[PDB]
Amino acid sequence: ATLKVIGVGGGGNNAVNRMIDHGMNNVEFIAINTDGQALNLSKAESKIQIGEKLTRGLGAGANPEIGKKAAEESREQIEDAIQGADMVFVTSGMGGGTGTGAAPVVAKIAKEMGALTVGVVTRPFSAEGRKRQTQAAAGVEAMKAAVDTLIVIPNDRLLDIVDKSTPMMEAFKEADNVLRQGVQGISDLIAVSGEVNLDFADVKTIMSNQGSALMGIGVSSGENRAVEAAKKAISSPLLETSIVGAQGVLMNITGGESLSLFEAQEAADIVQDAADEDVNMIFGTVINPELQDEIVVTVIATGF
Ligand SMILES: Nc1nc2c(ncn2[C@@H]2O[C@H](COP(=O)(O)OP(=O)(O)O)[C@@H](O)[C@H]2O)c(=O)[nH]1
Repeated sequence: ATLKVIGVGGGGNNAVNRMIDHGMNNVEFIAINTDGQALNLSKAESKIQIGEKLTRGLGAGANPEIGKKAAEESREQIEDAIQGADMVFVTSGMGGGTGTGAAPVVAKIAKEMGALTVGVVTRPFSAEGRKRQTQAAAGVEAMKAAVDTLIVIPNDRLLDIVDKSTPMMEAFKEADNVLRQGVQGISDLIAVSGEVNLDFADVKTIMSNQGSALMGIGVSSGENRAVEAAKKAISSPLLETSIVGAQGVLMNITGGESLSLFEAQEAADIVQDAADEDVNMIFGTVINPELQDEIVVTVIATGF
């Protein structure tokens, strides 16, 4: 499948730059912004400046109606950049003028172009104020109506994973990992024919028109490795939507030749027990002999 990651506005384009710097192989990046200064510095191969008639090449100055109109007026350019995608991840920080208004338009276009469309967006820090939060909430609601599945990261959760000295840019990279892991997990599932295979049609069944989503990867080794990996896959502190209530799950377990039936069952039970629900299990298994003693559990959960 052709996977694309589209960053919309400042924070979304930040995430695209950091992900390209980190390294990401078979994924096309697209950078969309009103802010031409920031776009000029993007590392993405595909860049779309939107709304230059509206903003004269600046940002949207905290007005989401300008981000929205900018995206609508560049619809054809956005279609052309998306065309061919089977799956699109639209990432954006909600609460500003460009992302809040343009990201739901971009997502709507991607879904109308036939792409499985996942939004990964932030809510602003409480320190940014109540009206930024209210503006962001309208963006989140518009995003939810425009995507297949939505992952919301409240930026306040970053305050739960730092100490008093953690550089702000290091905290931002942690939030990127939510998107990177989801993209990488799907990429890796598509690329290999598993002993019990999952492919893009399984991703579509779990993610299409399902609302809120969780995506996680956990890795462990040694004793209780499978349970530990499964718990890590479902336990991110940054997510608005936890695993509790999932009624839809794609789960893949990858290990070396030692991967046991028993421990795969243990892993499957961890997900359903934390789900506290009757959940939609599509379960896959991959034997990767180069893994030795490590196990990797990938989880996509929906149905909330
Ligand atoms: N986690 C994270 N949040 C960001 C980042 N940049 C901006 N934000 C958040 O995104 C919101 C909108 O900022 P920005 O994307 O620059 O606005 P826009 O360009 O007008 O869409 C801000 O109010 C912050 O809450 C980033 O790199 N990481």
